[PDB]
Amino acid sequence: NLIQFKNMIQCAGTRPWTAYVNYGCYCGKGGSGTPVDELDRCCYTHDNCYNEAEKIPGCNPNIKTYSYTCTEPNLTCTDTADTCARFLCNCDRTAAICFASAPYNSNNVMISSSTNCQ
Ligand SMILES: [Ca+2]
Repeated sequence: NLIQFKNMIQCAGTRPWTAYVNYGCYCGKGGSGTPVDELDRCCYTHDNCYNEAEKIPGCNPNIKTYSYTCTEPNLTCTDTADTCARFLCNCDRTAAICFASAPYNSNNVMISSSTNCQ
């Protein structure tokens, strides 16, 4: 669930989802080339993760609503029976934590056309 993902972001970190709407080569719609930094790699993994999520029967990363708890700055995925929800919550929680731990080089903000994003 895209809504849950952005709420899962401010739980683990300080930067809201808007800080990431367009950063590096992979944060934001689609993605190409090689990640530029640690954060961009966070996004790179998240995408490959959603791509994986689609290989799960009746599993759509945008709409699927999972279960999780936030004891700031702690995230916990409670699902264990529902694979999609489990796997999907996993993708988001990983990304959210990754984002908060990674640095934010405002320089790599909006370089989608630079030679770096092959
Ligand atoms: Ca992306």
